[PDB]
Amino acid sequence: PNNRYSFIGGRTGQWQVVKIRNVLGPGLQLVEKVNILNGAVPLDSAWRLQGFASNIRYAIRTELEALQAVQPMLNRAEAILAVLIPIKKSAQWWEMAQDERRDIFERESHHTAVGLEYLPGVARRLLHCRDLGEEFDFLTWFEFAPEHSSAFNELLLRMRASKEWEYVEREVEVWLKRL
Amino acid sequence: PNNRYSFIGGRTGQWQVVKIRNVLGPGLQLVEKVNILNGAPLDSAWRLQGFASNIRYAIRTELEALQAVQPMLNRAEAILAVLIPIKKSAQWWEMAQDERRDIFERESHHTAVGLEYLPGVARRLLHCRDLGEEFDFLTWFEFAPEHSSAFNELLLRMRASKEWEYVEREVEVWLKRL
Ligand code: HEM
Ligand code: HEM
Ligand SMILES: [Cl-]
Repeated sequence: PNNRYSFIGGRTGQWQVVKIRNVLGPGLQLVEKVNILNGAVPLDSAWRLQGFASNIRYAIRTELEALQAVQPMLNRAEAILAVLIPIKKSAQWWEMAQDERRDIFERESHHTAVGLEYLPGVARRLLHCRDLGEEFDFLTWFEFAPEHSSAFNELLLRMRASKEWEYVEREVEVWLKRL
Repeated sequence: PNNRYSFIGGRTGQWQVVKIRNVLGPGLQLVEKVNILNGAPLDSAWRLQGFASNIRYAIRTELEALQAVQPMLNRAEAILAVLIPIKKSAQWWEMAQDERRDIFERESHHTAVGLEYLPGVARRLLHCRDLGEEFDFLTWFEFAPEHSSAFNELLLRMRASKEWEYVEREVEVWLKRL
């Protein structure tokens, strides 16, 4: 539907693949371009990822207000670089209660506080796909100007050192350049 | 996916429709039976679908209390079932996580009230807003005939809660197991 998005790796698309880092677990086959389509769905395509936009799961009102105060819009003119990061979390994560996951997410890991410092440099989108039976749980999307490449790379090193990332069992970085 | 379930109202299925009460908003056309399929035909009036998902509000202490009393599905005695599709308003979904949790339990005592009716009533929760469905949730309950009066009481207590001020559409589909 309107909230469903598909990412198709192949020879066509609006984004050129700069590199793919297989951070953790099985990776994705290297391709020339990524085609992004609004909806569900590839002759010379190597892989296909899909997720949906959904409601807030963890952020509290005060956190949303801070985010909504500075987060930039998508498709900025200077935002020619983008990074697609599919992520999967362990079964131990999904069996835990809501309060247990909230505490790890922000209290122990400060996911929102840490990321909020890298705005408005980085725009972001979050898509869910575990409920669709996909091989990943989330598709995360970030786009920024080349100036913030080092800053974004620093954020990744920090996030991957948090308690939350002890439950990440698969992760891939797909670096993209807008055409 | 095997977490997906479809409910097909028509002339075939494992459950006979006893009654359909259109509580709030547009209802569902009355049919003869409901067929349940684990996954995603002619002579079918409507199809509803949803998926099982992770916990969204319950805290550990509440999960422990539920797991200590909640019964399993498919009890021999539980020949009655009720399918209640629900849709919540757009104002509900725009709220933050803490705002919705506070309405759900602090103000409405959803879990505390519901616990008073276990182990008599077995339950299942399916999500479908994210699939673009006309409802947000498909809730399933099954129980022996002795608990039908208690279940109607539960419904009235729930619909008087703060949480239900955000329900925009609700239908009751009473079923008997064939
Ligand atoms: C750069 C600024 C960032 C900000 C402001 C930010 C903020 C947030 C917020 C508020 C949520 C919670 C959404 C909700 O409540 O439903 C979230 C979820 C998430 N973020 Fe970020 N984040 C950032 C960067 C990142 C990065 C760099 C990654 C991965 C490399 C990432 C991966 C995730 C994942 C996987 C989730 C979902 C976790 C779950 O639901 O279990 N985020 N982010
Ligand atoms: C009979 C005993 C009941 C118990 C033990 C119970 C318990 C619960 C619990 C713990 C949740 C939270 C699940 C989560 O955190 O993801 C929940 C969600 C829900 N329940 Fe119940 N409940 C009962 C009866 C009912 C009834 C009678 C209805 C409707 C007529 C109902 C409708 C719902 C809905 C719609 C949700 C999802 C709410 C949302 O996510 O916004 N429940 N229930
Ligand atoms: Cl689908």
